[PDB]
Amino acid sequence: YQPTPEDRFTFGLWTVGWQGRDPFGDATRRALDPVESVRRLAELGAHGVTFHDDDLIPFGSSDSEREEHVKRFRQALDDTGMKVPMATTNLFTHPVFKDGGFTANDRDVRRYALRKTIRNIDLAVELGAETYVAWGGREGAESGGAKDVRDALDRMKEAFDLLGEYVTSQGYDIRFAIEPKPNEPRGDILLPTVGHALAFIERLERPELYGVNPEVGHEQMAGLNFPHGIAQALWAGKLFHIDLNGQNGIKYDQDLRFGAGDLRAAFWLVDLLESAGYSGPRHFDFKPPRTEDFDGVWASAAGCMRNYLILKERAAAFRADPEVQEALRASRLDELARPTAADGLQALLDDRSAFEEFDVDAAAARGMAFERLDQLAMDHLLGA
Amino acid sequence: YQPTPEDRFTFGLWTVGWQGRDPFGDATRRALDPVESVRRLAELGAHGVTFHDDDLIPFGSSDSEREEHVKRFRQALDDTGMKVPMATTNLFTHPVFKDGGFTANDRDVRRYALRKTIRNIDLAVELGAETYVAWGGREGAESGGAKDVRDALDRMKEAFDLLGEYVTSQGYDIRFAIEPKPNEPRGDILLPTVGHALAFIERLERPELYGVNPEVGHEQMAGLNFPHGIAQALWAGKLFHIDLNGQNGIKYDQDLRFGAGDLRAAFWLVDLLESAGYSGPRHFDFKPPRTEDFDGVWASAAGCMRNYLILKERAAAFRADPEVQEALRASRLDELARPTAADGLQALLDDRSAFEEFDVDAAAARGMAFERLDQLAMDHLLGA
Amino acid sequence: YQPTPEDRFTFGLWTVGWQGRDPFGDATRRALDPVESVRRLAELGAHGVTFHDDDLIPFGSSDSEREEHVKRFRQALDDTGMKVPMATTNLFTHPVFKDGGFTANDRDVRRYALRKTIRNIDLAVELGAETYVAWGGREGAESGGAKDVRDALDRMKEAFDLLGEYVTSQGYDIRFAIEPKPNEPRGDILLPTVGHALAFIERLERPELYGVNPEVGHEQMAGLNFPHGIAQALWAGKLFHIDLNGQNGIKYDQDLRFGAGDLRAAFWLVDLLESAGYSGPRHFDFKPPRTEDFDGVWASAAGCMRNYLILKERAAAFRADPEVQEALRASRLDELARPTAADGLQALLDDRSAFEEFDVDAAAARGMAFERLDQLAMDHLLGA
Amino acid sequence: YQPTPEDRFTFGLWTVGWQGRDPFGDATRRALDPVESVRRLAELGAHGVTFHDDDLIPFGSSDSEREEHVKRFRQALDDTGMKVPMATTNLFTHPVFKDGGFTANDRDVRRYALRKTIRNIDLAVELGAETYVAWGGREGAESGGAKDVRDALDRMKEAFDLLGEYVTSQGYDIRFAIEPKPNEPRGDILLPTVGHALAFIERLERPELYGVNPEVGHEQMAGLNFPHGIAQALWAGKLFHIDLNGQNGIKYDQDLRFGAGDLRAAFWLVDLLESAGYSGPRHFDFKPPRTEDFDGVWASAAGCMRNYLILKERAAAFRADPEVQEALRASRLDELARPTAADGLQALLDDRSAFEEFDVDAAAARGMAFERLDQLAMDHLLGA
Ligand SMILES: [Mg+2]
Ligand SMILES: [Mg+2]
Ligand SMILES: [Mg+2]
Ligand SMILES: [Mg+2]
Ligand SMILES: [Mg+2]
Ligand SMILES: [Mg+2]
Ligand SMILES: [Mg+2]
Ligand SMILES: [Mg+2]
Repeated sequence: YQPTPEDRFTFGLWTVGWQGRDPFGDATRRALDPVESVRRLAELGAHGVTFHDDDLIPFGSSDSEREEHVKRFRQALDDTGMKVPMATTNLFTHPVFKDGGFTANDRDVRRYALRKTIRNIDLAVELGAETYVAWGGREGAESGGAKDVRDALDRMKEAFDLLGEYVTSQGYDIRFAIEPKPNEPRGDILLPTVGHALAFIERLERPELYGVNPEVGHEQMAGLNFPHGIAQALWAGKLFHIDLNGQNGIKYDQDLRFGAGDLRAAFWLVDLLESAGYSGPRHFDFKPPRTEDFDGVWASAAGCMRNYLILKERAAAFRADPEVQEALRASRLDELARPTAADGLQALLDDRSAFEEFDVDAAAARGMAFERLDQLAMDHLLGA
Repeated sequence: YQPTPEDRFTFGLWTVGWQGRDPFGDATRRALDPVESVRRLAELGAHGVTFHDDDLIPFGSSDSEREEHVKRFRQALDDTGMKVPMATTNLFTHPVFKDGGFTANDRDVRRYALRKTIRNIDLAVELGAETYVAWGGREGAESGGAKDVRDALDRMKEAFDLLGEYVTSQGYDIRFAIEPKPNEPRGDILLPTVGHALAFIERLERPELYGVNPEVGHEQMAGLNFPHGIAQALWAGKLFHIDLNGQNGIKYDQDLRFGAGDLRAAFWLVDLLESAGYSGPRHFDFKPPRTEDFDGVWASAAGCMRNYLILKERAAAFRADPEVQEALRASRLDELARPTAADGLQALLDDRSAFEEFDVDAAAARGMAFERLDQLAMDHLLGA
Repeated sequence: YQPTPEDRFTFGLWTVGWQGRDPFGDATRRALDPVESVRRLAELGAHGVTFHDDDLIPFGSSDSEREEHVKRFRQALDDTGMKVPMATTNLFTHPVFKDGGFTANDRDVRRYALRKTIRNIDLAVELGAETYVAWGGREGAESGGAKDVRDALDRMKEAFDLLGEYVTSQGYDIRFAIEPKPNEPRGDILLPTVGHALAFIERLERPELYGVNPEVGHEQMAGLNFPHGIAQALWAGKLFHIDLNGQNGIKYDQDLRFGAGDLRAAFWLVDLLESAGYSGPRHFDFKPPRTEDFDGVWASAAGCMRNYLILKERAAAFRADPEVQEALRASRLDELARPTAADGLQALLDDRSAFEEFDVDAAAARGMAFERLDQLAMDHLLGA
Repeated sequence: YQPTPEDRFTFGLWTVGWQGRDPFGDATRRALDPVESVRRLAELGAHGVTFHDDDLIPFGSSDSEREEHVKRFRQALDDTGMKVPMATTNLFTHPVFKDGGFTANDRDVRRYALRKTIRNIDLAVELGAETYVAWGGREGAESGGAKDVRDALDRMKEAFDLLGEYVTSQGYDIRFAIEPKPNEPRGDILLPTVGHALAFIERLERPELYGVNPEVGHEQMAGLNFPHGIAQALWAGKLFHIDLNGQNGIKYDQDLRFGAGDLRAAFWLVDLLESAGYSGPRHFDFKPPRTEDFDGVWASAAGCMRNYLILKERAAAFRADPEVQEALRASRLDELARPTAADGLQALLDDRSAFEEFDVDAAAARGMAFERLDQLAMDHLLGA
């Protein structure tokens, strides 16, 4: 279980470098240097990093302070063989975003929110990122009257339209991925589930430009099955990226290491990507708990990497045992892949074995046999 | 607060006629006669009824028992002046649906599930219903391996495709409305929120044929703001129907009377339909609690009707007070309706007042003034 | 609805003075002066203030800086006629409390946590507070192995034992009130509900010294009926204090103004204190949302005060209408106050009308008539 | 992983014999014979059974039909070597309990509720049960006005007082265990958590007579850590029984097999009983999902038994590795067992190393090292 760069594991600068400041208390570690965060991840076995625009360059820095920061960061990229596959904008930390960016009430703020996104699109294309993740963390409200949603759904689309026009005119070969979250920091946020995000995308002037970035924890916060959100996304060709962490149920976004929270969910999820052929970057968006020092930090992401490598093993072993392969056929998982009525509407309607001569009592007695399967994946997951 | 038939209030046969049998205990009232449920609602002030196909005719009845039941029910419709605007299929109560209908694993069941839907489409068109609500109550799973979702999203669409072909060929002038629910009876169900349902619809061969039937309680079960789900639906032209009840948070579907559960949510919701021009049937899908007798029953739906008539009054009064109308302008609710960049991408990008000469500290200090508004709707809602 | 000081309304220095810094973003208002927070509340109609020990005096201040701060604050108390009925310790903001105070793993921290509590007990007795609220905000864990609970329940009791010994020896005439919260900032916290807190209290060497400080929002976070927690407390003589705010369900502690969140819950709660004779300080522990300026601030607490004064009116009107008073008797609310078996075990057991000659079908048909009552309190709450 | 009768595993007649009837649909299996449920469990390796009083004898049976049923059941007990360690009363299924038993409003019902409990106490003492579990499933309300809680807390205690007097006078050597649940079937139920139940117990005239029966699923429904509820119970000497199943979060009581739902919670729980010396009956209160036939049934409880036997192995292996034993000492789990101030209040207060000469910055930098531990139990749980 030593991760290789060919696993394409990415981490974020913000995730290992989180200083442990929480809504109630102060930061228990000092600020890292992005140079030192790059070298270190290449000595654990990771494959790339990802950053918001305030990560790499501090807010308000002068254009010569900007490039020096970019030159250092680049030199590190050239000193580790590590890439930057995804990049993103910080639209949430400055008090001028307190009511959002793209959906902020005030008109003058929305324009600035757009200009600060485009300026980081040019940086991420230069550092070669193939994905561009957008999380409206401040879009939504705390009170039913504060945000008229239909207008707020009108200004979102606008800005994401403009983002699609900026990239077409420039010749940039990059795609957007919206990241949803139902609440926190806002009491409600717009486009809450992965499903809501798919709905909004189909209404943009160029639907082939935008996917979704889902997160394990963000969907489990609404009590929602994640490997089930991850199938709908693959089913409409819209899994562009995915965020790997752990979460213990409906509550504040804990952002635990991947492996924690719900382990059977992390199992069935790794099963689904490997067997459906997801070739994107396994990104960990998480938070090493604030109790730990720096030694607890680097042990934490080694976990992320090491837990995925174990389930992928138990996932493949589950799918290679000919006792499971029979167990699948006894629940009739194969008929679920065959068409219901390939013979056509008229044949169906003419078929008397489907209604008038159908034995509803002999069908209803057939046992689905789901509980001996679920234990064979229980056996395969615990290795007993 | 006497409801008039011009309010278009509908109830369901199943809702007043619920016998009070719960997952743990037995039925505390005896079965009603659909004739007696029709006369009675016309003496409270309601405008129509709605039914599943097992409501009006018992399951398995012979075709002469079917028409006699239809003839009685019709004679009542002719003896009250009441209509049937929406109708729906019972795909959940018989044990042959234990794993669903349209998404049931077995192939022979899915065909039957389709045939039992079409046969009730012909009844509802004869009784003149304009809407046809579909609630996959048994679609979903309890275990991560039991339902491959991408296949299950393939067989849904199929059947809803076939339903759209059956209605086009026949000349029927009716539309479908999917009704979502995140769980119960199944531990998870497919297409959980109103947003998921909008996503699935755009992928059917005829997108102008299907809307959503939302329910207050079904979305509040996932901790989701309902007057916010009700705006996204209006914003894509897909509010075909709506179900009115009450619910106290994330838990088993209580199905309380409209007015209970969350009253401010019921306030902001009635505000939104009246000010956006919803002309559909105000349907109450609810359950008079099983403790009550028949006298408690008829008092219960009188509540439903009487609580909507009060909020519509407090909603209009809130929107007519020129102190509110000023209060809206002080939060800048008017600029939220104006475009962000009608002058065009190039102008925005050339405008130095939007970035380089923008005063971020003087904007961030402007107070949104949300809390004096929210009390004026507090004042308007309690009438003090 | 002008609040009078005889309403005994208290606010906290920390609540109006919250600077709007959240887990994701920066503070949108500047720091208040406790002098200016005192004068202002006396011009709205409030009756007292309450403070943590880091509020009034900054952490680490020298003993001459301490008394000057106390002298200023006192002079204000003498310049408004306002009292300080409750006081409390800040055990959560400094990084030396990251794992708790009384339950912190390390031994040297626990002693310091005790010394910093006693030193503020002497201040609050000097400023005359009658209650001393204790919220272990940092007690609990994020991981099943980090905190052995039985030991952690052993060190709590210890420190609360020592607190009871310090006050008995000194002659102080003050009582403690534990404040529970199920999670946040910690993912789980110890003694989560009001019920857990009552359980822990009975095990201290002096049970007549400790009550509970409950909070509306803290119990609604676990999906729990608050006017029902507020009855169990009164029923064992342990409602020493209560915190008034609002909360929209299970999620991060919003701390909305009293009146928001759940209004029917705030109704039935004000009903319960007024009709049971609670004579304690109506304290508002809340957070004016960070979008507002200072003008939005002072409007916010005026709400708190003004919403309580409205429900107390609708609560009394509900309890004075002889149609309600009959409505209570028809549900048999009076027999619920009579004893089940005052005649004694032997009589009960000899009574053949209670078993062998009991008509179970004629009892089960009697209607509890709950839904016509609930609308009369609906009518009384909306005033229609 | 073959369970032996010396594991003391009990099942309930009602759990394997659940017919699969749910709040929305009909029963997918036929009724078992309690004789056939007894023989079968003795061929899987279980140690006893448990029953409600309507299980073994149908409601209303004549006293000769009662004893014949008891004689058959007994003959089976004599034909398997299996015991009946716990028994319980069905106070929830008949419509005369729709508003509760002990807390039912009506006076005549409460007396009957008491008489039907005592009559089953005499049966369970004859069949030799050592525990007597009581679940007020119908105690609570759906509406804030329907149940005055303080009175309702007065009639509970009464009946549980009377139950304690009936057993003292008779010479019965048996103890009660209250079983809590926050909601369902009622929207709220009284004494919701394990903590609330401990609080109610200390107020009965004979506190050494009543413990708590906790259930994994019942506490996880309120989002509450179960191995943490299971420590508070052991810490006050009040773990008399425990119910083993699985549950996926806050929602309707799924009652999955032990092993499902939250596996790390089931891990840390088996860890806690084995290392604290719980000698009671490992009872499975669960529901084989209704999709299965009878073959899926018996595979299901074999799981329950087989999953506990695996964690007890991984739990012991985790606690025997001297790399863990060092890992415990590095988080300072040993100082958490030492007293904070065994030297006494006066010494603490005189100790200048605990306040005035205390290095708060060198303590706050010490890393708790929680994340390398949690992975060693991750390694020990997955066996990698
Ligand atoms: Mg995150
Ligand atoms: Mg994320
Ligand atoms: Mg319903
Ligand atoms: Mg509905
Ligand atoms: Mg608070
Ligand atoms: Mg508080
Ligand atoms: Mg159960
Ligand atoms: Mg149970």
